[PDB]
Amino acid sequence: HHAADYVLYKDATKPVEDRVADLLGRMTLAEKIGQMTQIERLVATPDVLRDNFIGSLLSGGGSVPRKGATAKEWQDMVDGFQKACMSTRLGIPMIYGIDAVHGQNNVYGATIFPHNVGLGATRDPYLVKRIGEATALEVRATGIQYAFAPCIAVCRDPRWGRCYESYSEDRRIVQSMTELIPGLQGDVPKDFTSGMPFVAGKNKVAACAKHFVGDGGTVDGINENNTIINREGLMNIHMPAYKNAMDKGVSTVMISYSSWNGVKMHANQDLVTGYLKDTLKFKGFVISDFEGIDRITTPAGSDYSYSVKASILAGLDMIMVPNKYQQFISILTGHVNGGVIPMSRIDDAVTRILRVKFTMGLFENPYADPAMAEQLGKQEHRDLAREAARKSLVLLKNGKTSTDAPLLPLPKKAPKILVAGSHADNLGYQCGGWTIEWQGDTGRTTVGTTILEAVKAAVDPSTVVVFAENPDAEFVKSGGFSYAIVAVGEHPYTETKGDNLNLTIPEPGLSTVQAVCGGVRCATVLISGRPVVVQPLLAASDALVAAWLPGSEGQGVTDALFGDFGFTGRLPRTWFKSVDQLPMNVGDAHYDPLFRLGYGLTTNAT
Ligand SMILES: CO[C@@H]1O[C@H](CS[C@@H]2O[C@H](CO)[C@@H](O)[C@H](O)[C@H]2O)[C@@H](O)[C@H](O)[C@H]1O
Repeated sequence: HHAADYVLYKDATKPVEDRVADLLGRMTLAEKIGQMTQIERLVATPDVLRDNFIGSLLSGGGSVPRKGATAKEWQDMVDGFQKACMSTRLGIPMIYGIDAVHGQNNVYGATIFPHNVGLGATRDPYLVKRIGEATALEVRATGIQYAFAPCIAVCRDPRWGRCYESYSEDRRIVQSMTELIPGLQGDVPKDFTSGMPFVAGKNKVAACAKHFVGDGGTVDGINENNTIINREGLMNIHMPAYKNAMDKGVSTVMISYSSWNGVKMHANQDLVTGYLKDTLKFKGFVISDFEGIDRITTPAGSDYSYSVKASILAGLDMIMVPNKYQQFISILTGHVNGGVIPMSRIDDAVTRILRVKFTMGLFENPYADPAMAEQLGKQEHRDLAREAARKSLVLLKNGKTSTDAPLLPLPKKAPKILVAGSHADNLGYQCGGWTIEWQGDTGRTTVGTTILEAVKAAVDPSTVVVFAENPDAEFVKSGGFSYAIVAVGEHPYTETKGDNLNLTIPEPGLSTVQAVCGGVRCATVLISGRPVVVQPLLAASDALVAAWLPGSEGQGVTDALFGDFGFTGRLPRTWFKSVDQLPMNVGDAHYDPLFRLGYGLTTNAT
């Protein structure tokens, strides 16, 4: 189609399938294997990217150009890597991925949305689609084109350190919240074929349904462990939302560290190829988890040759190496040169990678848009996060007896009020894991509004607000307080660090609640990734709210405390009476909850 030096795959007007086929047919084996290779920015240089024809880069959790980097800094980093990739013989742009799982959460100044369990509590799939839209904008503000989200794990045991990354123990809720996908990627066209990848263009990102499959079903909630369940249960609980994701054009699927009945997912041809590819008709690319192939073996990494063989034959398309690229590339090249892995399997992997890249517009817009930088932390997106935080809150108690005056909503005008607790003025604690650092952090780690700041911003000018982190009982009783707001709960955690068999909050937390509530009427705000042992906290408190991990916009919490909006959240998980009950999910035969799934008290706006 005209010009003497015309190359079909570089023609934007051509159908994606024709561009993929035209490009594939030109590639060397080294070029093909390079597309299948994703490396950490920590090991990337221009020469590495060029010499090894690398297909993708990622930032893992906390992998940043520097602490406090601006949006432009991120764009410059990503474009530097892109220029190197575009300088190869074939000029195939890399795709850059990141965990933007509650906003663009590694980035300083990014809006931090509530974690998934609180989103589950909202029962509001359109809110979650809007959050996807806003997240895509803030990811593209940093030049990144690919988010490792949503986690559609169905967490069946809150002892799991990733339970907060699951919208619910009820697959139907998880299914509903697959609306994240068209928020991130754009809505699919009317004609769309389920399982095809889709991204609308340069203001959207590729998504990733993760972690396939049964990551939420592991024995005793042990992260990365074995999900012991028959096929019927895997298909009825852990699988459904993947089909919703196909329907919505999810571009990629990331495989789980976990096993299913003792078979590593990263080596499970029947499920990756037989089921996802051949039965759900997924036509995007399948990515490993981080050193996922290494972990096929015990010890991990003890037979990398086998790891490469087993994962690639199972049907994985792109390997998140992410550091030992030369070992990966060499081993895979050897397996193809030896006939162990057929060229058909390489060609399938590369077709799928390229299909996503061309579909998303990455050949047409391989570089960042400077005008998008101001999307980062944009006030409209904070307003959305504040809405989401407020909707996520579940009111568990609002009065010690049935005849007490309800404590919430609180008056904004009172002579003096107390705000207390470890979690009242700690932004990192309110955001939880996957915020700035992999495992989250403590203190003022980003731009946001703590619960204390929110209270000060809400109350009448005549209202004196006193903060005490851990006041003793005498301080409370002598203070002349009208009421207290006391916030306590879990410290930030992620993945195996958060696996927890006792589910009791750290001290001082209960002791602070008891000291405060013993002296003045109190509303307790519980910050957690999951249900935790809560009867002691309830017994002390006039009112108690499960605020989950609400993110950067602490005014969402005060919007409900002070009655600007009513409480509407409902539990998206069972609240257990004791951890000896676990696992215990809605619908089980022996179901004896403290609070059932769907529980939540309400208030009316004042
Ligand atoms: C301890 O090493 C750290 O692990 C984290 C999480 S592992 C894995 O990482 C993927 C890519 O970031 C996620 O999409 C996935 O959900 C995770 O299970 C990794 O992020 C750090 O880069 C690594 O240092």
